[PDB]
Amino acid sequence: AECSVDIQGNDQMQFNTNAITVDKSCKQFTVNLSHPGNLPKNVMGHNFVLSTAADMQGVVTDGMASGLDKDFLKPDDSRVIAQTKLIGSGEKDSVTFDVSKLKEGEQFMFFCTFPGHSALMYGHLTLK
Ligand SMILES: [Cu+2]
Repeated sequence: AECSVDIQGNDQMQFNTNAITVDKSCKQFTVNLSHPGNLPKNVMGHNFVLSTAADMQGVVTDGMASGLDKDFLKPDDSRVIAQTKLIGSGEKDSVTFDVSKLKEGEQFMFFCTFPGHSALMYGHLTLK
């Protein structure tokens, strides 16, 4: 766990954390998502989605439009820096992405795009 983090989305519509810190010195970064709840993907599905803070509202809105079968994410959305699959209870999914896509002057935000969830399920990711 030098260039990774483990993150859980649960039945209470929260991520375990609201802040991720990525070490400047990292080549790649991995986010390992799991769902320690009991609810299935339709009731309480979570993904881990990374964009700039300005792109977050568009990513969420177009995601909802996109529907459950597409993991509530617009296909091929260039705003998304990193994404997992949408997961339900007992599932897990990781994503690895290049630190270079963390462009030097940006503010970054992570969030779930399952409808409604981003009200609580969001945080900041900072390259440090
Ligand atoms: Cu969620």
